[PDB]
Amino acid sequence: AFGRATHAVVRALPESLGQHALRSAKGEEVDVARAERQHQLYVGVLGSKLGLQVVELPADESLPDCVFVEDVAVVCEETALITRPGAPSRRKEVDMMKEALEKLQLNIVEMKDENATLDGGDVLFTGREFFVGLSKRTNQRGAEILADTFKDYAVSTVPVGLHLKSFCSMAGPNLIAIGSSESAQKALKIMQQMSDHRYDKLTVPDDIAANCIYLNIPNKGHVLLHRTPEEYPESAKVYEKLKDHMLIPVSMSELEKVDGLLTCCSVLINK
Ligand SMILES: */O=C(\[N])[N][C][C][C][C]([N])C([O])=O
Repeated sequence: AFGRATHAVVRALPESLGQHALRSAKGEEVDVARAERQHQLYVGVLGSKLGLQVVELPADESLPDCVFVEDVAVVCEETALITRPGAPSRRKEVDMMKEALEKLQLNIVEMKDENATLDGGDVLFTGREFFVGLSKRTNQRGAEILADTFKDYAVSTVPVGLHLKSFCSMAGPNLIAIGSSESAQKALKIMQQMSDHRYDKLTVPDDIAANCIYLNIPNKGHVLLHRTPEEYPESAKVYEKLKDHMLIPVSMSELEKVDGLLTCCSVLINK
């Protein structure tokens, strides 16, 4: 039953995020207080509103990017792959996630291979298979350690934004939310070519807005957190057509300046 979760692991953002977090382009100053309000609302949604049991990890001032828990672990059924992030300075974020995932009683596999890198952001799990983006953060070797870790599922690579999921994510069972850029469309074509199964697409005009969180929640049904009309009015109009989904608009305008999107800030676990 695709999209079932019971627990979410999140991590508070440090003050140092505003000045020190990595970012692909020069942009507006981060309002850290607003980032913090935004992250608290996102956590309220997962935990309070949807009834996930949320594990809130503490902020660490020396890891400015520690809010982006998605990059440090990939979880599938009862197994957590603790990644080796492509940004060397992010590698230490791994320790606290490992301990949290142990306490959730997952089987833990650690990427230790000094020649392997992988960000969880480069990883798209469709319910049937994995697509893994080969980017500046995720290499071949990292993708192979992922394949060797989740033996029950097919894994395929796609050349890559920062990550594969900078422009796609699952919006439902068999439904790939996808951006409209040359990049997003070239990647999707490769993904579609490499798999026998036929996925449906939800094409949005804003690549960044194709990053959403889908959940299947008992007594709720299909649930989708997506970017707001205020941030991306033309993409929100697309999500609005999902009449069988509970649609929840979530802002991430602040974290967006350091390249974070909706999926970057939780690890969703079914237990
Ligand atoms: O979107 C995901 N999964 N991660 C965003 C990480 C952004 C961060 N500033 C970095 O690693 O550069």
